[PDB]
Amino acid sequence: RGKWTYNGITYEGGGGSAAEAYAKRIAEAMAKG
Repeated sequence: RGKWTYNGITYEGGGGSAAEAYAKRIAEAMAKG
């Protein structure tokens, strides 16, 4: 909710969670062939 500012770069995608840390990773596991 509202772009943030990390290093003078406006990020997108709602908001950045900390717990999602693992999620972002799982992002791969999710995918499969």
